[PDB]
Amino acid sequence: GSSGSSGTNDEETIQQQILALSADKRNFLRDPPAGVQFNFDFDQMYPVALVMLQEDELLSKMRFALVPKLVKEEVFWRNYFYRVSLIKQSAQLTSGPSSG
Repeated sequence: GSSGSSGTNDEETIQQQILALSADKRNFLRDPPAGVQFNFDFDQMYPVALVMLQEDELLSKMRFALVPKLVKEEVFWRNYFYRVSLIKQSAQLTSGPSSG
């Protein structure tokens, strides 16, 4: 039984990347600049993050010891996602041909 072809977009990895973040603390502290228009709504992505915790013990066990240890539960959920959205978006952004 061999396996070479996949087909489905690069979504199987998107999750693998979002995991590497949990194993990092510099990300929780690091925050995006102003120029970048990242309209993030905590209260909105507040609960949705709870589901990512249970699944990812590292993301929880850490956040707890890294918050407010590091940043406010809110901010933490802000910087964290920020990087995430970039990973997921890429999947598409990198459609193929580059123009402009």
